[PDB]
Amino acid sequence: NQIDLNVTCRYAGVFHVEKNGRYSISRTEAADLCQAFNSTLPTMDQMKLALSKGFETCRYGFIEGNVVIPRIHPNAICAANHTGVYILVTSNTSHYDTYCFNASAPPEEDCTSVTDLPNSFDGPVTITIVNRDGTRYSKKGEYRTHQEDI
Ligand SMILES: CC(C)NC(=O)N(C)[C@@H]1CCS(=O)(=O)C1
Repeated sequence: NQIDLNVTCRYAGVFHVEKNGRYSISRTEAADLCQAFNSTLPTMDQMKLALSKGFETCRYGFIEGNVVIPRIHPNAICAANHTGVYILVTSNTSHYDTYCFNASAPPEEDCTSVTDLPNSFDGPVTITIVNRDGTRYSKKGEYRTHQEDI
């Protein structure tokens, strides 16, 4: 019973979380997952400020109200070569990665590693935070409050 959560640098408190190395998070699960990091789904304004500080990914993820990819450098295989906060318009499917926003993080680029999952609750799952540099933090718990996400 294990879940891997790959996380990034934070930019103005905004970071990306990928579950189990594939697009696998529902919108309800995303809100619960950010809550386990004492975080919330970013607003569009918070994501645009993060982009301006250097944030970009090549993966779709939830924010409040939309599914997006922040892009700085045009790349043909990331958001169809667009720059800015690219918004997903048409998709058949419901599961993506997520973005989270931690208001207590540093104001600009914070590329230190994540070493805690502070607000997870008691549960049976081994949850492992995987940083881009490979460093890991694991703890037994749960963060999903909706049965359909388990
Ligand atoms: C170039 C990017 C996609 N590579 C990347 O993120 N990785 C190789 C991951 C670092 C930690 S891991 O989760 O074990 C695999």
